[PDB]
Amino acid sequence: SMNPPPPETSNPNKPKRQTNQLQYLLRVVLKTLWKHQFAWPFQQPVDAVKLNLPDYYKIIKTPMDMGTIKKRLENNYYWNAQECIQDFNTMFTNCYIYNKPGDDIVLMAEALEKLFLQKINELPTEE
Ligand SMILES: CC(=O)Nc1c(F)cc(C(=O)N[C@H]2CC[C@H](O)CC2)cc1O[C@@H](C)c1ccccc1
Repeated sequence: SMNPPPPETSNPNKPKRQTNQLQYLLRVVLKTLWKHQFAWPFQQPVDAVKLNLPDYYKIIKTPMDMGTIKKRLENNYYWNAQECIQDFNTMFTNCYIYNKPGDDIVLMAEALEKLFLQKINELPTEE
């Protein structure tokens, strides 16, 4: 069994900025989800080897996780808030695509996604 390389968190070629919205996505959104009792399965890329999910990276071709998002935000990797919001939405969607309703991992994704939606609802206007 083999894991793919993780998503890119560094790329000098890539245009990037700090925006007040991306600052909010780190200080408020990432921080809120990261500290949650259900955060731990999402704090690093899915280890399909250790979890014995040999089909995971046959089904999930756009993997994403909060470990990757944390590194992208800390490295100021993003151009805009929408790129980062897409990463969160990819993470949740992947969980729902691979797993089935009522699975513990899905209940955990649903709890995190509720908070995500509550926080992004108050994403500030761009400065
Ligand atoms: C980020 C993510 O989603 N990870 C993750 C996953 F993709 C799949 C499974 C998993 O075992 N799915 C099975 C459900 C039942 C089906 O019949 C067969 C597949 C577990 C996962 O997380 C572990 C740490 C976990 C394990 C237990 C509780 C919470 C998290």
